[PDB]
Amino acid sequence: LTEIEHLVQSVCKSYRETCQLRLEDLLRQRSNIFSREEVTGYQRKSMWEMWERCAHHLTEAIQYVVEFAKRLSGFMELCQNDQIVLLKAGAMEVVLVRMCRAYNADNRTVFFEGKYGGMELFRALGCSELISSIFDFSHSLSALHFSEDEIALYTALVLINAHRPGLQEKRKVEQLQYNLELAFHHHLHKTHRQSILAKLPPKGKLRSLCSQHVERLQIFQHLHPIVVQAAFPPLYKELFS
Ligand SMILES: O=C(O)c1ccc(/N=C/c2c(-c3c(Cl)cccc3C(F)(F)F)noc2-c2cc[nH]c2)cc1
Ligand SMILES: CC(C)CCC[C@@H](C)[C@H]1CC[C@H]2[C@@H]3CC=C4C[C@@H](O)CC[C@]4(C)[C@H]3CC[C@]12C
Repeated sequence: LTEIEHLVQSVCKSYRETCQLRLEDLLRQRSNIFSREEVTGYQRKSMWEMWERCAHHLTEAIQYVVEFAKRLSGFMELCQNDQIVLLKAGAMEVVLVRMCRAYNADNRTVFFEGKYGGMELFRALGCSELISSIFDFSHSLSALHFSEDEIALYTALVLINAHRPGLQEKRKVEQLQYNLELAFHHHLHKTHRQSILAKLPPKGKLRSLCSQHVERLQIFQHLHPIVVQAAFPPLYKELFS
């Protein structure tokens, strides 16, 4: 079988082994919705407690994306500088895409600490506009009904982007990007799903939402810093130190 068919299978496998939550569990858990009393309990928590809970959930989600990246064929053969450039620019963009699997467009809820709740759950953070933008982005993606394999291949391409400023081996990243682009396009053709290509987000949209999100995380980290065991210490030290 072709190099390309093996690449499709290796990306989909890496995604399945690092997807964090199973699509089947997320879909079954949709009727499990926070009560009005439970929502008020979250809204009454301090900004610093809600920050600690959200920062830790986001850090864990990032570490699943680092492991995904480390299993992509060719990623570990890039020099360490380029691994960090791609993960710094891309890992949180991948988390914001992965969110659509945990999002219910019928009631605008996300899976958070065991149940589905609306953006009002997060009232204590004082970030309603940013959180509203994140919910709207997931709402956009949800209308594609991405397959597990589509989201594996799309998120691989979010990370493997030869236009990220600061790459030292831009040609080696182009070669991996071209192969992943061919794998995605090959797979959409094979499954009669080329129709999603015209519906994917404007590329600057993900970058611009993500830059606002990370800027806000960096401000909270500065006021009330959390600490975690780095999966990728060189990357951690770039973001945290
Ligand atoms: O090695 C590891 O395990 C590891 C774990 C997490 C890392 N960064 C996470 C963050 C955060 C963030 C979060 Cl999630 C919570 C609190 C504070 C921050 C802060 F802003 F301070 F960085 N924000 O953006 C990213 C990011 C990562 C890649 N691109 C953007 C980096 C390495
Ligand atoms: C701006 C900062 C301070 C607050 C952000 C609040 C909201 C939007 C955050 C807090 C915790 C986050 C979740 C943490 C973990 C996961 C699992 C991952 O597989 C998909 C994304 C998902 C489901 C995140 C979606 C966004 C999320 C719900």
